[PDB]
Order: sequence, then C-alpha cells, then structure tokens
Amino acid sequence: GRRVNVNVGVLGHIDSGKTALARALSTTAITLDLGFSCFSVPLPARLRSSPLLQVTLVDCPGHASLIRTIIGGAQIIDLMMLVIDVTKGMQTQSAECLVIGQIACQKLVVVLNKIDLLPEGKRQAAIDKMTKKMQKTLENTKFRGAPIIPVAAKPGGAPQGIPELIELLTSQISIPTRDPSGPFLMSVDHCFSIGTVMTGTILSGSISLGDSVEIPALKVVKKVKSMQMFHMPITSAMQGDRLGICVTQFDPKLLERGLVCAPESLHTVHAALISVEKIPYFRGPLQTKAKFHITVGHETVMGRLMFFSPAPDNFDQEPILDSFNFSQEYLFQEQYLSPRQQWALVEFEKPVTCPRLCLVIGSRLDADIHTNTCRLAFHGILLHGLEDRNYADSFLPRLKVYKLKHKDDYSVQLFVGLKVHLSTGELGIIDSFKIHIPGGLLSLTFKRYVFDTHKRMVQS
Ligand SMILES: Nc1nc2c(ncn2[C@@H]2O[C@H](COP(=O)(O)OP(=O)(O)NP(=O)(O)O)[C@@H](O)[C@H]2O)c(=O)[nH]1
Repeated sequence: GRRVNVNVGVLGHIDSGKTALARALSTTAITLDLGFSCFSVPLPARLRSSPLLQVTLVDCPGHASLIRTIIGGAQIIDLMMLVIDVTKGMQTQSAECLVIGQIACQKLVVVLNKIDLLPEGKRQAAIDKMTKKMQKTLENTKFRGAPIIPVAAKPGGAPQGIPELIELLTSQISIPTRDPSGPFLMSVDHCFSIGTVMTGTILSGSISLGDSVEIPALKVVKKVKSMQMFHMPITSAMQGDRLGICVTQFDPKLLERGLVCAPESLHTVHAALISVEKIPYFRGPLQTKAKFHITVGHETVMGRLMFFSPAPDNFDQEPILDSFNFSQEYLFQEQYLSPRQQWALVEFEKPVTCPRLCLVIGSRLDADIHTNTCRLAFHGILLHGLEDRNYADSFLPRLKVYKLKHKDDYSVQLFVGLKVHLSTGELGIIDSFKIHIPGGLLSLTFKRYVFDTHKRMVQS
C-alpha cells in the first residue's frame, strides 16, 4: 500500500547504542559515516494528509572528529532521538548533539540505553535519577519536555524496551509543511553506476520524471530517467521522501556526498552576510578576524570572520532573519557583544555552494577530540551570500559598517579639514600640524569598506 517516509535520526556520543539501537529497531519492527536503515509501522491516522509509515533511521557517527558529518546529517532529519549511555552520564558529544538538534531539529526524543548495565535492584531509582536530571538540562532548550525512555539494545557486547520505543516514536514523529513548492534540492547519500544512481533525500520542492537536475561538482547537468522509491517506480517525488534517481551516464568519483539542485537554484558563495547568534555552551570569545571551521551545507569550509552590530542608535531593532536591509548602518565591533540582533561576515578560503538562507554553524574543530568544552561556537541563518568573486570591491561597498575610531593667536594629509576638539572648550580644524581655530585660543567614522572609491573620514 501507499507509504510515507520520514527521517528519524540517531545521534549520541561514541558507543552509546546508536548502531546497536538502529538494529534493535529495524528488527523487532565503527560507523564512520551516515548509515540508513528502515522499519515500518502502520501509518498513524493523523498523517494521511499525505497505508504505512516508513521510518528511515539515519545513523550517525559518534567520533568527535566527525562532528561535521553530524551537522550535515541533522538537516536531513525531522525527529532526532538522542541516545545516552545510562551508566555513564551525559557525555561530551552528546551535549554537542543537543545543540545541533536545537539548531536543526524540530523535535527531540531522549533515549537512555545500556539499561542492563545497572544494578537490577537499584535499576529503577537510577533511571528515575537519570530521567529527572535529563529533564533539567533540556529545560533551557526548545525541547522543554521531550520524552525520555530507558532501553537496552544489547544486553551485552533479546533487547529490552524497544517495542515501547517505536510506539513513542510513531507518535512524536511530525511532518512539516511538506511543500513541493520551491526550488528542488537533494542531499545525495549514495551515488553509483549500473545509468548512474543517486540514493538521496529530498530537502526542497518536487521533482517529476524527466525533469532538469543540476549537479554542481559534476560540472554538467543531466536529466532524470527513472525514480524507484518504495521498491516500485514513481512519477514524481518531493520533500521528506528518500529517493532513488537514475540520471545520464557519468562516473561516481565526481561526488560521493553532496548536493543535487534545480537547474540554477544554488549559489557558489565566496563570502556571506550572516545572522550570528552565539552558542552559550561555547566557552570563549568570537573574535572579529578569527578563522573558524564553518559548516554551511553537506559541506564545511574554513572562514575568517568579522562581527558587527546594528547602529548604536538602532540596536534595539527587531530581529530580522529573512532578508538584509543594506540601507541601515551597523557599528563594527571587535567581538560578539555578550544588540538584540548581531551579524557577521564570513570570508571563506575555498568557496561553498549553498541553498539561499541555509543555516550556518561556526565552530572550532582544530581542538582535541577529547575536548573539554563544546566546540560549536555560533549558529545562524545565511542572511545574504556574496556570489561575486571580487566581492570586497564588487558588493561589500554596499554595506555601512564603520569603526568608531578615536584619537600665533587663533592658529596653533587627509585630515586637512576635520573639526577637532581640544580640551579647553574650543573648536579647531586641521590645516597645512597647524590648526586654525574658530574664534580664538578627532572623532571620525571611517567606513569599513569605502576606500575603494571614497576613503572617507566624514563625521558630523
Ligand atoms: N551493556 C550494554 N551494551 C550495549 C548495549 N547496546 C549496545 N551496547 C554496546 O555498545 C558498544 C558500542 O556501541 P555501538 O552501537 O557499536 O557504537 P555506536 O552507537 O554505533 N557509536 P559509533 O558510531 O561510534 O560506533 C557495542 O560493543 C555494544 O556491545 C546495551 O544495551 N547494553
């Protein structure tokens, strides 16, 4: 019968049960990169506004040096189930995976794994102790009271609590505005040749048979032949679905993971004007001109930044994260002021192709794998992306950020005219280090990028 695919993701620390829990699910129904499986339960009544539900279990690596795999693979998922070793506490990458889930998941389900690894007598009041504690950490977040089930996939190296798990799952899972509205975009999980195949997940818009599909790292753009999904050929598919796509002949090595868009939808940004909200759990400073690891899409590149804030006189300005208004002014600042809204401008090393208005996560991933504190610095919408390559001249001169810089009678290069104050209640103006004075006896605003045609010092 007819079906719906929905991507539940399994995220957690290393050796928390993810792969071991994804099996337990798929059956009663390591890990160096995203791995997909799928169980089915009869489709809930509520979901017919689109009979079987098919949960696709996106399995994620735990290894801290593979965070970028997660960040990408959390955009593929609707509901994220955070699996936590119950014996060990809430570990490091776990409390990172919670951040990622906040940034990119709509709903959450905490799982307490390794139940058996506990004193059968005290078995409960520990769960109820780990449960009560989990409530507390989640309190601060948008997943205020997400479910917290205890299970055990491998009672050693039959699994408990798993049938209970799926019914809690087949209830919290929630499909968004499943619009095959906008420009089509697909994350490709596996791509191989037989034609050439692309088992990927759709993110935006629809795609009918024989449509026009661009592959950017492939340098050309083939047309869709067949579309096998639920073991049976389809004539059209849209968001949320996991799909299979046969396109013109080509080779795979030209991609292994990445993006498949509409004919022209995607950018090729060299830099971008981005909404930047800082992540609280990140201890430390976000420093204007500091090269962070930056994840934009199923792609993650190196970028130095520069932060700023709305006018001083217009801080308390609503927070708009849909477009940028290049009319207003913005005071250039040295670090993320910790300004209802604060922006920044990332200038990459290599370029980064991205769907317009995609989320961005700045992070410092040169750190140890056994790191001490969260490594995810800031997230934030990509408010605008400079497509131009020589953009610093071509387009930035359209932004108005400046650095409030500060430093015989009636007459004590490019400052020859600016009214300067002196300490005794006087005016004064530069001239020929001579200074003509009104009557008888600097606070300029250099635009950050105006020199290109103005090198201004014009202050009022
Ligand atoms: N005691 C106990 N051990 C379990 C249970 N479930 C899984 N394990 C143990 O967890 C160990 C590592 O977990 P595993 O699922 O392999 O790793 P993972 O969840 O995929 N994370 P990663 O991707 O880094 O391997 C396994 O060797 C398995 O024996 C459980 O329910 N109880």
